[PDB]
Amino acid sequence: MFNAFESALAGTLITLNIKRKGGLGTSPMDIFIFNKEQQRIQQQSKSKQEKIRFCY
Amino acid sequence: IDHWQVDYTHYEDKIILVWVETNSGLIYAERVKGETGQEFRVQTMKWYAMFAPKSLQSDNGPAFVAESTQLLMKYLGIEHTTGIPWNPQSQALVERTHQTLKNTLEKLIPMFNAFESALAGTLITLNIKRKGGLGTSPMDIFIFNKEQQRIQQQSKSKQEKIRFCYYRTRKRGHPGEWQGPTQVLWGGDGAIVVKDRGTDRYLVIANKDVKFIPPP
Amino acid sequence: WIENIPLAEEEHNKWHQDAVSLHLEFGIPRTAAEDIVQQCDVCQENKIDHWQVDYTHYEDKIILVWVETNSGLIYAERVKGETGQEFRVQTMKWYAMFAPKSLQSDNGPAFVAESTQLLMKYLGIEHTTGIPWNPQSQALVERTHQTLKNTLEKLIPMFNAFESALAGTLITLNIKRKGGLGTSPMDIFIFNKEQQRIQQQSKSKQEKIRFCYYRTRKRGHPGEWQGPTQVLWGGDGAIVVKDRGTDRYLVIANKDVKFIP
Amino acid sequence: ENIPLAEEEHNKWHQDAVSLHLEFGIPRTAAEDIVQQCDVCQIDHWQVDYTHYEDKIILVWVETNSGLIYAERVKGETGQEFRVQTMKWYAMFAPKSLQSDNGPAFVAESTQLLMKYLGIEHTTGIPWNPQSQALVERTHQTLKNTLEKLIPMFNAFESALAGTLITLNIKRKGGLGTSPMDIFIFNKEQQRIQQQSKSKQEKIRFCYYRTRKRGHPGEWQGPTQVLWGGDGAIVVKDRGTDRYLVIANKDVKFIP
Amino acid sequence: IDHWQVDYTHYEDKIILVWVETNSGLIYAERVKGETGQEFRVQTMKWYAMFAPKSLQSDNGPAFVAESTQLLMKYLGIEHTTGIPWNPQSQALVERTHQTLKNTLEKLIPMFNAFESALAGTLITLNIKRKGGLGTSPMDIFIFNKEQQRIQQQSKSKQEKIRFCYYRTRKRGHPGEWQGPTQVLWGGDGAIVVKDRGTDRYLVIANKDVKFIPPPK
Amino acid sequence: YRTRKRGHPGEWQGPTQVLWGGDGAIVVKDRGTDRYLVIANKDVKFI
DNA sequence: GCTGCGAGATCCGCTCCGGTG
DNA sequence: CACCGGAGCGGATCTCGCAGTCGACCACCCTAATCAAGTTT
DNA sequence: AAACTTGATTAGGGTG
DNA sequence: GCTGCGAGATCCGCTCCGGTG
Repeated sequence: MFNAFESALAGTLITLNIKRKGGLGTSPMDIFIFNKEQQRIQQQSKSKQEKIRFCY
Repeated sequence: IDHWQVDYTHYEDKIILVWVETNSGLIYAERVKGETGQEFRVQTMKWYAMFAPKSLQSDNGPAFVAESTQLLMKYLGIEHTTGIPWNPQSQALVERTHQTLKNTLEKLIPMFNAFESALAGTLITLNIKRKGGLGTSPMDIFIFNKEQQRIQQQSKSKQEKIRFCYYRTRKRGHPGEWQGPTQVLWGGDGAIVVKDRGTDRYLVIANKDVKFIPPP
Repeated sequence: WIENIPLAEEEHNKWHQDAVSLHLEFGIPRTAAEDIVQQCDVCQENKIDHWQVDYTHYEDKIILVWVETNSGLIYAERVKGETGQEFRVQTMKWYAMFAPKSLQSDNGPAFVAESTQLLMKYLGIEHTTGIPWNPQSQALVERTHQTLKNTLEKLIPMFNAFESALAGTLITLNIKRKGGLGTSPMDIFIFNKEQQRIQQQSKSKQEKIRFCYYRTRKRGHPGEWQGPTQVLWGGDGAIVVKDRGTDRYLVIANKDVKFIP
Repeated sequence: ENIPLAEEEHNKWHQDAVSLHLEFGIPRTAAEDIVQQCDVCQIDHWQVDYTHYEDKIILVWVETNSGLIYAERVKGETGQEFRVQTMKWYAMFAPKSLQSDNGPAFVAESTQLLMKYLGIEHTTGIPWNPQSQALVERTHQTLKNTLEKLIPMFNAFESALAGTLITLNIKRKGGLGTSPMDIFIFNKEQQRIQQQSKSKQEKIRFCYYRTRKRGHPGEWQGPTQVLWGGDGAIVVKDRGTDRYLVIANKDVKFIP
Repeated sequence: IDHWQVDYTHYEDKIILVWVETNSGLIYAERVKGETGQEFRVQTMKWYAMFAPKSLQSDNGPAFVAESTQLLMKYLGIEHTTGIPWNPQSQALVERTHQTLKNTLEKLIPMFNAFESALAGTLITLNIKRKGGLGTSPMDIFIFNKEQQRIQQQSKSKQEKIRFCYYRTRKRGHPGEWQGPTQVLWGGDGAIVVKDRGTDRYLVIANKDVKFIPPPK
Repeated sequence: YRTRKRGHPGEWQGPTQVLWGGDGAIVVKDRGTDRYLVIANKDVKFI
């Protein structure tokens, strides 16, 4: 479909990093990027204020 | 936090609109030509630009209970409580804040050509140079509180998600085929928690075997 | 944040950012970061609470526009004239609102008026008058005034009082207006000051200079004492010091320090 | 839905679709649709330039909004090289839209066609917008300045290129410790979410609508368009108020 | 304990390698042919035979800071601390050690044929015959310190319960927050013993700024 | 035992009880303040 | 008119017997 | 007297061999030995 | 008369 | 100082809707 093997490489790349979507109909790209949002330090660091108890 | 109170005060024939924060005790003041509604509309616009109020107390005086004042507190979106201020916890701080206000005005005003420079001086002394407890000043308390608000906000916004991975836990031996979807109860370093649906059983799950997901 | 600091200069000598990005990433005190930039020749080879104030005429109303150089946070108030003394009043009140460290401005009269400079001294501010040469700040400030007059032009019909609508643009731009993940320049500033506080309670011991002798360990084997050098950032159980050899901040546990009183 | 309440606010104060998204947590394509539709004020959106550094033709990409960037070193500014470049460029992203200028490889028909194969907005024209153009210039100047720092540190040029890229994309930060990458990731989050939640579902539909007075159903009103169909609700402009409204689907009659 | 300090000293063209125990005040010394690393390695092998060092101070001199001297300290598993001598706590002891030493040498060296005999004499006077307090010698203080460092003393402590505590710190009387919780390191009277997590420092806490934490039930 | 001020030695103090030994330093009561202290092993003389 | 099954080592569950407050 | 632990047996699970029997070639990274030229005693 | 020392360039072994 | 899960065809366990003695 392409002039370029490597544009076709782009095409495969595109598709499976995106266009392949499954389960809930989501790419990997969804999940990476989502998790980068969930990999955030600040909300992640903000939670320190919440109480600790110990326990036995 | 960001709960304030207004009172008009007269320091030597100069009307001074006295904004008083209830928790931090950080104060604001500006010289006033008259106690009319419209002038207070300008002052609480500028003030709402400088301070980011949630909420307010005051007396029932005309400017506050004035219609377009109230409408403007809604248009700016503040909770405005007019009424006979009844609260000793507030009115003690309001009263002493006025007392120390005219106290330190009477200190600094000789030192300054303009009086607004002087009252600005008093704002500096109380907001900033005044230090108590372990040595924090009011503006430090206030800035800390404003920050604490947004801390609550972001912390919520990550609480809101409730993500679910797929995992591979136990079942006979070694590593099984993928499992779940079950939500992230808790994040670890290199692991998390889940529930095991079949056994209803929470599990300590190393991220070696965890795939992370939006439930939707 | 002893550990972060050497590591942060180490990142910077590599990657050459703002002192900002290091402060924010590495969670250090920022003025160490600013020191790294000043101690990074490269970012000195290529070049908080710092402001610039420019009078601006909108509709024959002199508007004294303070522009914070980092956050993009801004103040302004209608001023009667460009007089020195009225500006002295405005910077006294405004210095009561903010905690400005430093300032830029042009050579216009009120700024170069002598008692204004004596007053910026009286409050302990670094005031720099000069033809502002920096596109970093001047793009921000030019853009600031364009957006200012444009948004005034939006808001002033909605309010009787032009002062109320001036407060309007202050509201929309410093509060309502945001960026990125929700950054209003106000909240940026609030962060800057709150993070200035916690260093600031460390700063009281820092402003007084200490020197120390210091050493490091190899497989735990302590090397000889090194220094005398300044005690750069006091930590809990340690400090920071610079290696005179590598030109690098370094953590030294208090056991491996002798403070020089 | 926050989207019509945000609209109620923008009709008052008239902020940036940036700050409407940010304030209200609405979509930015929603927020952009507001600012486009608000007569007072009347993403995935980029720009390219070629440029030479040390006789190295280097493709550029600069996002218009997060500001975040991509580039690649290039042999020549010709169409086909670029065509593969934008294949991959597209491939690293989910680009909606673009600006560029009228240059040949940009305006090139197979390349433009190729946008249409991608189904994407291409705009060539003398780029007029100082919003963009300053940022573009800052990018080039900052960038080659950062090369001038970094490239001696590298065996490879394009390694060093990756270095400058990292600096600007990532290691540099602004705001709260926001590199443009932080920004972009956040943008794509709620934008892909609104996009998936809204765009593919249904388009160009009208309805009759009512509002409840103490729960008492109003008359059936409109016909007007369904602007954003929600989960259990929609978004509609009441024509008289010039204001958008959340309407529950039970108070909707969808006009086929 | 077993924290020692060395300084070479010349007494009448005789190098004397003077070991100084930083607590008991006990010493070892010997006439030395040279300040060389190698001779010192031999001296500290003999001395590690006559004593059981954990740890050491000395100056930065060539013998000490020498590589194989350091490797010898580690070969014996001793903590070797080299430095610009900066302490008046121990350098008081070492200063009056060498002053008193040369004093006593100057007393005894006529009384014996050999300077090694008389030097040993000085060691006898100052380690053994020198007595203080209730009449304890510094050598007695050393043996006592060594005798009390026993791991059967570790055993009893291992047998015991531990209880835990929150704690806070007063600044100008302004109490800090409750912290930790932490072990009670030791029960005191009106206080206890704990460590700071943050500064990694043994601290005393007044029992009011202690909250004794309840055990399980 | 004895204490430091800017590193500079105080005089020897006590005798006071040997109460809790730690690693590198111990516990005594300050009889002066009726409060316990901690003293580097090099800063102690046991009896 | 032709088609993948069995051997090796783990892992969990069920049954019988014994110990604990 | 119910719950838990130890030893033995049964059911379930993951990987690989029988498909003949195994070895050359290209390219990159890491480790090691010798000639021409230059020093001394 | 003897020795001792250094820069490049080829022989083996482990990964695609 | 490290670990076989993933793409590709088939099929049973269920529900929602329609027809009718």
